[PDB]
Amino acid sequence: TWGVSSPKNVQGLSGSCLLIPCIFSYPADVPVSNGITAIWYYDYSGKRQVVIHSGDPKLVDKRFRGRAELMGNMDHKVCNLLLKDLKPEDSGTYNFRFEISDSNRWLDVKGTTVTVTT
Repeated sequence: TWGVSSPKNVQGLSGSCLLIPCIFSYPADVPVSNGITAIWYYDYSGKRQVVIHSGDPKLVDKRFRGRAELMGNMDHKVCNLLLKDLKPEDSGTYNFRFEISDSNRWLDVKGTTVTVTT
């Protein structure tokens, strides 16, 4: 079935790095050929900057370029997000989204709340 699962909360020591575990699933009858596009958003209902973008990393917002990384493997439906050099300002909500076909795309409504302390 369709869905994205990741912890409701994750802590992180400023300056260091944190890992947001994440997995996703979609129907088994959905065809796959051009792969699955992986995307991580930050503050979707606000600034909504692109944190990670498998299809075009050039699309990642300037603030996140170089400080994010997708540790997950798409063929295993793993979307583990790695945040390096954490910053207090990076505190907020991260929502994962993946794509396959024009209508077979999906953005997780839940999201993960990252808190970065000092």
